[PDB]
Amino acid sequence: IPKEMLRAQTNVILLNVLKQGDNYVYGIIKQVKEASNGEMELNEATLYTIFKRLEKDGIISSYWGDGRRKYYRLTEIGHENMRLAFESWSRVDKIIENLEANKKS
Amino acid sequence: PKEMLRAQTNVILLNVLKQGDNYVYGIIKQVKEASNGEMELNEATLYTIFKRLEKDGIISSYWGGRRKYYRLTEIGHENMRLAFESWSRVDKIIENLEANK
Repeated sequence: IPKEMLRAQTNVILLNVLKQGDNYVYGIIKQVKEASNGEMELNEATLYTIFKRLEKDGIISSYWGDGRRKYYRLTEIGHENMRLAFESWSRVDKIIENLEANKKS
Repeated sequence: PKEMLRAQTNVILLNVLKQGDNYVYGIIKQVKEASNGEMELNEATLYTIFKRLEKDGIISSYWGGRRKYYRLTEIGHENMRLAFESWSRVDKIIENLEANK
């Protein structure tokens, strides 16, 4: 329901797609539609809006391939931030378990 | 990263209130203990978040010396369940993505 949370989910998925490898928008949508067994088919226009913010923040970069297609790549700024995230969100999952357990105590 | 820092802080607070109604200093203690001192929330940061959450019906407050108690509303429990599901769905989308690769 929280608008800000769907946008976060869509970023998390995308940054993983690019983590598995460099890709083009069409390839990205197919893979998300495939991996979500069809529930999630992102439209190209919202994607281009999202990748626009990411290059602006240096998380990914762009280039051309080979017909010929435009590919996106995860940079270190991205790889690192994606690592920083997993650790920070690991602490959160742990804080919660410590809460749940102290409730039993 | 602020957008992740405020989000993480919100998830924690709302989980404390799921454990039970509690007052601001009691919430900071629990968070400080559950993080073994890593995350020590300041009183003002809580009041800044609880005002946004109370405006949205996610929590409400009441009085019970005397302390101000915060409670997760039905909307909050509900939204928090809908959320944990929507966030669990992502985990599989990703595994299916990594798995398809």
